[PDB]
Parts: sequence; C-alpha cells; structure tokens
Amino acid sequence: RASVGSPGIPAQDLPFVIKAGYLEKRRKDHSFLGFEWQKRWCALSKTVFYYYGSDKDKQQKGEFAIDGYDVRMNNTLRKDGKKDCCFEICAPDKRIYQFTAASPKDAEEWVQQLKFILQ
Repeated sequence: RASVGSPGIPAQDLPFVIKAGYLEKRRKDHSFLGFEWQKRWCALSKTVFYYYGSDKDKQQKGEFAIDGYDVRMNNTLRKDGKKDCCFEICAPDKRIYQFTAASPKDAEEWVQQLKFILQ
C-alpha cells in the first residue's frame, strides 16, 4: 500500500470532470454476496478515474490515474444481453478495471473519451 492515501473528495466537488455517469464495475473477489457487477458512479477528473457508490457520496470508493493505461471494448466479459455494453481499462501492471454501461453507445463513448486521452 501507499504511505499516504488519496484524499476523500465528495462526488459533487470533483474538479475538471470530463465525463461522468453510472457504470457497473466487476468485483474482483471470486466469492461474494450480491451481484458480480456493482453499480458505481464514475467520474473522470482530468486523468484520474474516480468511482463512488452514488453521485451524492462524500468519499470515493476508490480511484486511479489512467496515465499509460490502455482501453478496449470487450464482448466476452459477460454472456447476458449486456455483452456489447462492456469495456475495460488496463494498467501497465496488468491490473484491469472492467465496466458495463447502459448501452453499446454509452460504452463506446467512454472508450472513445478514454482512448482519445491514452496517446
């Protein structure tokens, strides 16, 4: 872990938000209670991607800088009728954040926005 954690910032207060919206993020955990894909309010503040339980939370569940990462649509992350709504953001250390959007267009807009930054 880091020596000093990321400051908690209310969702409403985030600066320089390029794009924001509800997505579902896939759980890492093999064994869990509830759904694999958990609803998260996501926001890209400059190059930092924040995620929250809701768009009114006072503190993020987590965040990461996208610098040096890659992004793609991925139609294999689920079998359900949402197969064409999923994309992932891949880090230099092969950590992956995997997301489902409300529609294929919504996912593609996220990817385009991120892809345009990752250069």
